[PDB]
Amino acid sequence: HQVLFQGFNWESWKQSGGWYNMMMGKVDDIAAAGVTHVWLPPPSHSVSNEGYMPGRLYDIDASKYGNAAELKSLIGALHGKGVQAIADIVINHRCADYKDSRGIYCIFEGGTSDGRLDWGPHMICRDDTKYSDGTANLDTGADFAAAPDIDHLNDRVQRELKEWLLWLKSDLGFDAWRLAFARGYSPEMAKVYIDGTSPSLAVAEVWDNMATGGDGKPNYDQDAHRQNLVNWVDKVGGAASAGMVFDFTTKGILNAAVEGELWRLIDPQGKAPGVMGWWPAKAVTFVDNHDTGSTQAMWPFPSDKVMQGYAYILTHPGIPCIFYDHFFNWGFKDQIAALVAIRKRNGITATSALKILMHEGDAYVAEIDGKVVVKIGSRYDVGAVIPAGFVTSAHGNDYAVWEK
Ligand SMILES: OC[C@H]1O[C@H](O[C@H]2[C@H](O)[C@@H](O)[C@@H](O[C@H]3[C@H](O)[C@@H](O)[C@H](O[C@H]4[C@H](O)[C@@H](O)[C@@H](O[C@H]5[C@H](O)[C@@H](O)[C@@H](O[C@H]6[C@H](O)[C@@H](O)[C@@H](O[C@H]7[C@H](O)[C@@H](O)[C@H](O)O[C@@H]7CO)O[C@@H]6CO)O[C@@H]5CO)O[C@@H]4CO)O[C@@H]3CO)O[C@@H]2CO)[C@H](O)[C@@H](O)[C@@H]1O
Ligand SMILES: OC[C@H]1O[C@H](O[C@H]2[C@H](O)[C@@H](O)[C@@H](O[C@H]3[C@H](O)[C@@H](O)[C@@H](O[C@H]4[C@H](O)[C@@H](O)[C@H](O[C@H]5[C@H](O)[C@@H](O)[C@H](O)O[C@@H]5CO)O[C@@H]4CO)O[C@@H]3CO)O[C@@H]2CO)[C@H](O)[C@@H](O)[C@@H]1O
Ligand SMILES: OC[C@H]1O[C@H](O[C@H]2[C@H](O)[C@@H](O)[C@@H](O[C@H]3[C@H](O)[C@@H](O)[C@@H](O[C@H]4[C@H](O)[C@@H](O)[C@H](O[C@H]5[C@H](O)[C@@H](O)[C@H](O)O[C@@H]5CO)O[C@@H]4CO)O[C@@H]3CO)O[C@@H]2CO)[C@H](O)[C@@H](O)[C@@H]1O
Ligand SMILES: [Ca+2]
Ligand SMILES: [Ca+2]
Ligand SMILES: [Ca+2]
Repeated sequence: HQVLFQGFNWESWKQSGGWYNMMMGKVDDIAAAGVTHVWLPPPSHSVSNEGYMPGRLYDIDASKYGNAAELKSLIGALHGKGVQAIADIVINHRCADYKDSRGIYCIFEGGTSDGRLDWGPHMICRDDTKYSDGTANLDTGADFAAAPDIDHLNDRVQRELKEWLLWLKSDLGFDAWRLAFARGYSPEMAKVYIDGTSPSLAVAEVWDNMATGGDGKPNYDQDAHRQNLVNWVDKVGGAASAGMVFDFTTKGILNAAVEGELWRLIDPQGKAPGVMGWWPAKAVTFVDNHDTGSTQAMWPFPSDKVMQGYAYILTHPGIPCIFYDHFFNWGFKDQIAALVAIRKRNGITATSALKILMHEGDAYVAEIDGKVVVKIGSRYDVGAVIPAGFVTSAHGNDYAVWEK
């Protein structure tokens, strides 16, 4: 059994009294709903309030979300209910606290009294010219324009970041990683950090553009998009690695699918069209996150159909990740918990077998492990396609589930 939960949104840092402190009162509800792993925000000092512009990596006390003691308490509480904690790891780039003689911010401070992570421009990818001194290796991946990109090919950088990661586990209690902007460095480099730290899982955020047609809708065939994600997993070690990826292919397709185009939910081979259909054990599915939804709203799930998104990911193969707001602020808490219970009691996992029964514009009906049937769509009657022996168990707006 495995269900992730994003425990923060874009506005979390503003929480009165601290976000971690507030989360202490949500631990029990989250654990009772069947969640096994909670993804927490970048924990270090950051030039930006949300944490995505890390500076002094060891300075947990300077975070806007809360300090080391508060974080350690929240992780301790989570563990007490058998729930793991995933840390958001932002290592593609990093901000330097001080300026050098050139007047450029490229002299770093790790947050401790000794020299750990107290880097200089020699650790900045030489091709990031706005900040480098031209002496480092070239960037192994994409560049982040708003800050110095780190040279992961540097021996000292690799050694110190691994040491830092191991510390997040031993000192704070973290169990796994969420690799932020993973396309910023090569999978070969991600492999160094993953294999060197033994996380329970390392879910990478590889967000690439989804090919569309003349009408602006994503093309039905998204094989190139999911191939890019599967290629990343193969390069980090495949089945022998703790690495996996967020299923953005399923996210982009489902966004379009629920608008009366449910025929998009099956490929020509009869499989799910996202990463879920090719390598389910390595696919972390989701309806929205702090970027796509929340207050950034870069690619929001159709608001009136959010529960169809959950009826889909919670009953299907792949590893589902519930978004904070949807669980607590949308009036869906009971419905979401009911779906997770169905997944759990029926022994459904990331590798459960999927057999799609109907995939028409206004009706998608599928059977999982021969134990659960799920339907989403505006068409009311799908009675004729429900196998003998099944009876409704959970239902709501344009969705229903049957069990044997
Ligand atoms: O006074 C307050 C302040 O004081 C002190 O801060 C000082 C710093 O310590 C010094 O280093 C120095 O700061 C410099 C920085 O080192 C340097 O990096 C900075 O860069 C600018 C940048 O040029 C600007 O463009 C801007 O950044 C924007 C950016 O352009 C936007 O695109 C955006 O980026 C956001 C995304 O919008 C958002 O989606 C999110 O993306 C993440 C996703 O959410 C996640 O899922 C995914 O995995 O990863 C992506 C990221 O890869 O987050 C992005 C980043 O936040 O917003 C940013 C703004 O946040 O501003 C940058 C900083 O200003 O230039 C300065 C030069 O001055 O000086 C500082 C002041 O003297 C103190 O240390 C600090 O704690 C305190 O807060
Ligand atoms: O079934 C026994 C099988 O065992 C071994 O295979 C395992 C493999 O070692 C392990 O890595 C893992 O395989 C991954 C694979 O590495 C990864 O690339 C992906 O595979 C995707 C392809 O990426 C995707 O392109 C593919 O679509 C192909 C289609 O398969 C082809 O027939 C056609 O020509 O092209 C299309 C694309 O246009 O779909 C694949 C998924 O089915 O994910 C798999 C895991 O799902 O796991 C393997 C199975 O355990 C041996 O290596 C193999 O020889 C044995 O047959
Ligand atoms: O098992 C025998 C049973 O069969 C028939 O009922 C079943 C039905 O045929 C089958 O398709 C399935 O129905 C699902 C439905 O597909 C699913 O979307 C959801 O339905 C929601 C609606 O989305 C929502 O709009 C709805 O509000 C309706 C309200 O239900 C109507 O009474 C009213 O007229 O209109 C409003 C607004 O349009 O509420 C539904 C409930 O969540 O869930 C249903 C299941 O409840 O399952 C049916 C039951 O197995 C026969 O009709 C029935 O008599 C037999 O007992
Ligand atoms: Ca130092
Ligand atoms: Ca950069
Ligand atoms: Ca980079």
